[PDB]
Amino acid sequence: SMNPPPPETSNPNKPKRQTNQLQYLLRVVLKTLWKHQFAWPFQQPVDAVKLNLPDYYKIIKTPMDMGTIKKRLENNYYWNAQECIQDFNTMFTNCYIYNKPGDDIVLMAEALEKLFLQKINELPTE
Ligand SMILES: Cc1cc(/N=N/c2ccc(S(=O)(=O)Nc3ccccn3)cc2)c(N)c(C)c1O
Repeated sequence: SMNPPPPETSNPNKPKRQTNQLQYLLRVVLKTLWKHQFAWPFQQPVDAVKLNLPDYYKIIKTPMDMGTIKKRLENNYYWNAQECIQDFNTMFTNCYIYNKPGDDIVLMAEALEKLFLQKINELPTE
C-alpha cells in the first residue's frame, strides 16, 4: 500500500487571521514539544511504507502530526485555537488507538501529551 497524501497545510479559500492564542500555540506549545526528546515520532506524518505498518491507514483515518500542525500554524490555516488543539489531540489519540499500553511510543506520547496539556492550561486570553 502507498501512504496517503499528507494532510493539507494551506488553503487560499479559507480566511486568515493571527490571534494571541494561535501565536502561543506556535511559539510556545508547538516549539516546546518540537524540541522535546520524545518529539521525534511525531514530527512528520507516519510513513507506513518506510516503517512497515501496512494496517496503519486501515485503522487510522484521521492522521495528524506536528510537522503538519507546524505548517498549518505557519500558513494561518487555523482560524480558531481550538482547531489546532484538536489536531494535537487527534495526533495523540491516533497513537493510543494503534499502539498498546506499555509500548515505548505510547509512553512517549503520554509524556508529550502531559506537557501539551500543561501549556494549554497557560493559553492567554481571547
Ligand atoms: C506516531 C507513530 C510514529 C511511529 N514512528 N515514527 C518514527 C519517526 C521517525 C523515525 S527516525 O526517522 O527513524 N528517527 C529516529 C529513530 C529512532 C530514534 C530517534 N529518531 C522512526 C519512527 C510509529 N512507528 C508509530 C506506530 C506511531 O504510532
